[PDB]
Amino acid sequence: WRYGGDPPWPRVSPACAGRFQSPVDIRPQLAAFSPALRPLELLGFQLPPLPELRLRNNGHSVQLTLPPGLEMALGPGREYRALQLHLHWGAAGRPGSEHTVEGHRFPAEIHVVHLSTAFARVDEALGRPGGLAVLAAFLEEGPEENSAYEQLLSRLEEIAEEGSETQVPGLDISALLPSDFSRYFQYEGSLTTPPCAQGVIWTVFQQTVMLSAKQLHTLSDTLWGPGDSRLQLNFRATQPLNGRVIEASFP
Amino acid sequence: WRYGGDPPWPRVSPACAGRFQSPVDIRPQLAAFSPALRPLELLGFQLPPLPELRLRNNGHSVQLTLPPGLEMALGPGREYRALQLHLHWGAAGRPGSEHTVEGHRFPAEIHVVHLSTAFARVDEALGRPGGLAVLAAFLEEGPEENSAYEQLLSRLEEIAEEGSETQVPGLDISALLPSDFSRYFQYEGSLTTPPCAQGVIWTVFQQTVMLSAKQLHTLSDTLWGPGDSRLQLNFRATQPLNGRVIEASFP
Ligand SMILES: COC(=O)c1cc(S(N)(=O)=O)c(SC2CCCCC2)cc1Cl
Ligand SMILES: COC(=O)c1cc(S(N)(=O)=O)c(SC2CCCCC2)cc1Cl
Ligand SMILES: [Zn+2]
Ligand SMILES: [Zn+2]
Repeated sequence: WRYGGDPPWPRVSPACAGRFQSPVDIRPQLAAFSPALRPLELLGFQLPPLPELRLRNNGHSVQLTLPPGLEMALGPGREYRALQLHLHWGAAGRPGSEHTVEGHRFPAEIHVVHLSTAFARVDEALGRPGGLAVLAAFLEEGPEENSAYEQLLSRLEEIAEEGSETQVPGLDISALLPSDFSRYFQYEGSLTTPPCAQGVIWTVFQQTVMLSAKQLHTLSDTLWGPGDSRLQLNFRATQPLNGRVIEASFP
Repeated sequence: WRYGGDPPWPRVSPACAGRFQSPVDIRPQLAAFSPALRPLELLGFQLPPLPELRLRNNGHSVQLTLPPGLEMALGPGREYRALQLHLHWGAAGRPGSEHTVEGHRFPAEIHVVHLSTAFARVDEALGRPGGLAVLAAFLEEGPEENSAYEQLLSRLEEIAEEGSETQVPGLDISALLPSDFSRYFQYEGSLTTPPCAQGVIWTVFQQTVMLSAKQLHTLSDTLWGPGDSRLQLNFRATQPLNGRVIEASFP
């Protein structure tokens, strides 16, 4: 499968034609305040430099494979383990976040994909309720260089080639996310890539993460994709809520 | 395992010492109002008189096998098929509901047990989040004979003996349930019988169903359990929430 160009995605996976797909346009006015939604809890995210992690240009994103041991709770009894993180970005003067807020697209978005601790394998969790959970944060232009992000953005040149990978030192994975783990939107949707399986819990942080203009440019301008062509605008079109209600952890 | 003795239930099934067990004490003023909680949808529950349904004294409860085609939705895309229903009750002048409200135990309780349609088999769904969903209603004493419950209660005498069973005409299963499908409590817990699997979504109707005194006496007084003892007080003690917030569909 390619971005914005054949193949139909439903030719690749019927699930890409489901009624309850991601990403979505978040309208904070229409979100349901749900006080049951407690602050997210992360254990094991502060990684030592060794062992190193695989950072890959899979020709769709830059993917960082996460080691065993990264535990994430959405709340009492809702336990997950981190598998990987990847990013969605645009191009020079074109934003590329997947989620939008009242129609506004942010420059980029980080996703940390997690597997429910009721499942041994991703293939058993796909399409099952709460089988996968994604933590998503918007990236916005800031005045300072983000030094958490610099550790990965500095390695992109090594993996410019489509299908290329490198080993990078472990780092504080939680430092790539906002500091506010209490304020977020939550909804049930899908993977935004084939196979677009449903039953995914999306948590979208209200607080954004700041990258320098230079970092956003390194993200959007270094990697190559399928087809002597730049890896850019790697986001799926907004999908209708189709009657789903987005919950907010805050009034 | 019998009810009200040994073997301690952990010594039958370590799962019963899980951290997120059922039933629980509902305290409506600590419940979180969650406007995302939509009215329950129950299609296919109005059964014709044939085929007949298996009704069973299994020594723990009376259990009605439900046919295929009873479809239930907790939310958009979040669908279930009914498997069976059974009851929990007390004895002469003693209540036997499983769930309590502010400490109050009701005369009896009906459980309608469903399988998520993301799972082909019950055994795949046990322990998976949202794999099983139970609809629970409290049975309270009313002036009138409940004609929906009379179809089952009139048949208890035929199956009075542990392990005996009978065939009963199709009935409207939805007629055993309260009037307002928009008003309920919901939390995630467990089976209240071994193997005490967690990941069960419990939906407890705010409104109660009314049975006559005669009918409740028939329920608690007709059936024989393990050994030569009466099948009575077939409810599990209430369990700690351990941080779980009970949600409410109504303010
Ligand atoms: C540009 O989009 C992506 O490259 C991408 C985006 C996602 S997402 N946005 O989280 O759905 C996943 S997640 C999924 C892929 C299939 C197997 C489990 C992990 C994997 C990937 Cl590879
Ligand atoms: C007195 O309790 C019961 O008789 C009972 C109570 C339940 S409950 N309250 O729904 O957990 C189930 S459900 C379950 C048991 C075996 C696995 C699938 C269905 C089955 C039964 Cl048989
Ligand atoms: Zn993604
Ligand atoms: Zn039960």
